[PDB]
Amino acid sequence: IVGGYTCGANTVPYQVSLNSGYHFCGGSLINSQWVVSAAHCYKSGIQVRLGEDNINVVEGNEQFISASKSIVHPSYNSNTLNNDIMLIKLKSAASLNSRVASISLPTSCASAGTQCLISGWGNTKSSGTSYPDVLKCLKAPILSDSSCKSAYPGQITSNMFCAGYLEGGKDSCQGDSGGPVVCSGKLQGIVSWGSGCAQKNKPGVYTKVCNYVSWIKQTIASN
Ligand SMILES: NCc1ccc(C(=O)N2C[C@@H](n3cc(C4CC4)nn3)C[C@H]2C(=O)NCC(c2ccccc2)c2ccccc2)cc1
Ligand SMILES: [Ca+2]
Repeated sequence: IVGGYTCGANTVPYQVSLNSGYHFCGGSLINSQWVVSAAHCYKSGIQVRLGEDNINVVEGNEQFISASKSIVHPSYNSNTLNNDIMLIKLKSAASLNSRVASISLPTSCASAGTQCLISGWGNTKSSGTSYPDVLKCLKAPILSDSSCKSAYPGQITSNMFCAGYLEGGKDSCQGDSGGPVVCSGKLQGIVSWGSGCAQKNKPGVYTKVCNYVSWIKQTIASN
């Protein structure tokens, strides 16, 4: 997250860290046994880390649970990033409490202008590289589909939305992908892609979660 703020320990209780020996992606806990992340975060040997603040220090509220199964969306296209969503089933149910909690799925899609919270452990610089140890947060509005398409001609599908600031300076960045975009207590987006970070006219692009609620619910109900 570039131009954000320190969230505060365990204030984003649905945020998880995907670890394969090191943090590589965010995710969102949607029930005691399932996490939503980006399909581009797929890899073997994922350990889901819940209740994290400083990802380099064991602080006392963590739960580390291996993934038993990963399900990438059947229509994910890694060249276009269309349908950039995946489900991860935990080997065991997380113990839910105030600091490790699920996030509700949207019923309804969120409009341009809706304010959201984006969080992650990604790079905090737009030029240069600095990876924080603690969770960073950014409040950002959903942008109109027309401004999103004008920023990225020929690349925004009906399964994507932009959020952020066209003036730049505040955005998600490398290491934040797979993480949550929450609006009014609902998971509306997944950090997906963008052209660099925090650059003018290049806002972040997010997977539109509301389009996947039927697939998420059916997949969990069966797996
Ligand atoms: N400003 C918007 C914006 C927001 C988020 C991103 C972003 O995070 N992004 C952009 C993401 N992404 C993936 C792709 C297509 C190839 C499929 N295009 N864009 C990838 C992630 C990143 O770079 N994360 C660093 C992370 C990694 C995880 C999965 C795949 C690739 C890289 C990594 C790798 C190795 C070690 C540690 C971490 C990029 C831009
Ligand atoms: Ca920790």
